[PDB]
Amino acid sequence: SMNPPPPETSNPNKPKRQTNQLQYLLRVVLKTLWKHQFAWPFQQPVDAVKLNLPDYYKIIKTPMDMGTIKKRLENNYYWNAQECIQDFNTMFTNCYIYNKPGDDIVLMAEALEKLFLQKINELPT
Ligand SMILES: Cc1nnc2ccc(N3CCC(C(=O)NCCCN4CCN(c5cccc(Cl)c5)CC4)CC3)nn12
Repeated sequence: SMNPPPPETSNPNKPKRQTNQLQYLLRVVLKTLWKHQFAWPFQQPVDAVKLNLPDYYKIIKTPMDMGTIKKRLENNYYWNAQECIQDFNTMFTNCYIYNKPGDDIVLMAEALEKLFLQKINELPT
């Protein structure tokens, strides 16, 4: 099976704005995660064809990745900083749903999540 289409990253019919918190999420939170040694499996959508994960999209129905998150932040897709935070937590959660405890991939997610939460705890008002 092919992969599914990637999540939406721009919508004409969705209102759009810029916030202080949305800047921190891009300029601080995404940047820091993006440069982490274990960030690479999360920088684009799960390619089940390339990675030979034939059931990935049978089990995961709400895919998300940092690649999408970046695009969404750059095209002003988000209205609320809460929407963006939900996207990160979806990404992490999918990992933990699909994979077993201790698989390499889970350890790489858990390392990034630790860092995510550290940065989210210093989000501005
Ligand atoms: C995204 C995503 N969601 N589910 C999956 C399943 C596989 C998958 N890939 C992409 C990455 C592949 C993988 O696990 N590669 C890891 C390389 C091996 N390293 C081994 C050592 N390592 C590591 C990471 C965290 C803690 C510790 Cl101690 C060592 C870093 C990772 C397996 C195939 N991506 N994925």
